[PDB]
Amino acid sequence: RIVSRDIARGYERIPIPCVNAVDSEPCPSNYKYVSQNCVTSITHLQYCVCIDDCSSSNCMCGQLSMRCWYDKDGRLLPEFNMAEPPLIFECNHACSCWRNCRNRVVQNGLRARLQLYRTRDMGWGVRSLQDIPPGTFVCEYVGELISDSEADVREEDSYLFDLDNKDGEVYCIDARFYGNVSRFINHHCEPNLVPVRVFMAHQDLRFPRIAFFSTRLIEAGEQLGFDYGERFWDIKGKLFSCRCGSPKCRH
Ligand SMILES: COc1cc2nc(NCCCN(C)C)nc(NC3CCN(Cc4ccccc4)CC3)c2cc1OC
Ligand SMILES: Nc1ncnc2c1ncn2[C@@H]1O[C@H](CSCC[C@H](N)C(=O)O)[C@@H](O)[C@H]1O
Ligand SMILES: [Zn+2]
Ligand SMILES: [Zn+2]
Ligand SMILES: [Zn+2]
Ligand SMILES: [Zn+2]
Ligand SMILES: [Zn+2]
Repeated sequence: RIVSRDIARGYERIPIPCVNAVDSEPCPSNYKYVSQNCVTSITHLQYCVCIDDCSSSNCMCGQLSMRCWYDKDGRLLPEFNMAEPPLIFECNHACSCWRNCRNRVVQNGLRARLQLYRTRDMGWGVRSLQDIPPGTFVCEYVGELISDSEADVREEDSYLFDLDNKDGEVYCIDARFYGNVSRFINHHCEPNLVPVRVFMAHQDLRFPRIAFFSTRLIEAGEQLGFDYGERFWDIKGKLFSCRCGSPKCRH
């Protein structure tokens, strides 16, 4: 029937339609679509000095990533260990390389043709309208960046992605009132998307960015999903059962 032409309202390089042929509930509007994080609650050094397309072994940023994992087409190398994702550091404005060097994928926005859609049982969900090759940057988990003690007083918490730093202090990315398409991605015990911490510029290790990548071929039409984790299923895991229906589910 078609609900909305673009839930992003123009904030994405390509629109993101909403379709509901499951019931009569209208597309959501009780939140605000942002494409970049909203921050509610030293030295900017960490650059490279390349003169190439950052395709060499002398790229500091690439080295800070262990190695530049992006191939000529912005995808991860088969070498990438989707099991335990390495922190990725991309080129910024402190670097000497041009705005279009190999080491720049997440900073170039969304490229996938996505679409919000009503699920028969999970409420709202996200899916691809085109084949997405594995190890492809899909979308970032944008939202309001709140503190540890700020989330401790927010009733709704079904849109909280933690940013755990083993240094006592923890932060979160709240997507309830503000966020992007990622706030609709459902949980799956056998995830096709994997969160990868990424650093661009003006952020310390406490505040990385969450960039989702495809962990295998996500065939056109498939429903996107990532592993919410221990944290979530501990507080919600007792309000409902995991309606994933996957032959290996665990909640
Ligand atoms: C990874 O997905 C979740 C992450 C969460 N992270 C925090 N971080 C803050 C914890 C405490 N401070 C120190 C940060 N709190 C949560 N729930 C909170 C549990 C306590 N409630 C108390 C409360 C409930 C209702 C009304 C008023 C207060 C607020 C939400 C979370 C719930 C999640 O799944 C849902
Ligand atoms: N695999 C899964 N099984 C059961 N519920 C899920 C789920 N993935 C997501 N959800 C549901 O969605 C919330 C996560 S936020 C994702 C948005 C949600 N489906 C919506 O329609 O607003 C949780 O509160 C949970 O009830
Ligand atoms: Zn600067
Ligand atoms: Zn470089
Ligand atoms: Zn660089
Ligand atoms: Zn570069
Ligand atoms: Zn499951």
